[PDB]
Amino acid sequence: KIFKPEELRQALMPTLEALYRQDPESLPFRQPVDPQLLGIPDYFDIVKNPMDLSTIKRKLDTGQYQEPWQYVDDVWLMFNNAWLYNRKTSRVYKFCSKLAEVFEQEIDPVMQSLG
Ligand SMILES: CO[C@H]1CC[C@@H](n2c([C@@H]3CCCC(=O)N3c3cc(C(F)(F)F)cc(C(F)(F)F)c3)nc3cc(-c4c(C)noc4C)ccc32)CC1
Repeated sequence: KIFKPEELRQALMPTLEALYRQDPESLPFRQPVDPQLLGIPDYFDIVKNPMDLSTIKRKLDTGQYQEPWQYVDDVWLMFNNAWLYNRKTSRVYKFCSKLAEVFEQEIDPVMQSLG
């Protein structure tokens, strides 16, 4: 099954917008983690494939997903990086869990319609 870029934009970008709309939880995910700004030089020792909302949005805008599961996988890469690097008590970690709950609800009917 071949998916057109605008078909993927129209279907998937609302699920990404739902994540952006989460306040306070989306704020640290709207731009790439910057270990220099944050003073965490070990970040890229632990996270080998960084991901964030702005990168996912650019990939969707530029047709880099051929197939909707590739988009789902990048969203979960974002989540898994945050749960891997951050402490269980940290805001980023708890905010990530909220973003995953929101994403689960938004993506479910969308994937069904893309099938
Ligand atoms: C240019 O915009 C800015 C640049 C950077 C800022 N940034 C902060 C700042 C640093 C100062 C202390 C503080 O408290 N920060 C802070 C913490 C939060 C928290 F989410 F923890 F509540 C929210 C905010 C904000 F966005 F409201 F401003 C700032 N720490 C971050 C952690 C991550 C992260 C992830 C994901 N994975 O691993 C990590 C690590 C990513 C971004 C972060 C967010 C926005």
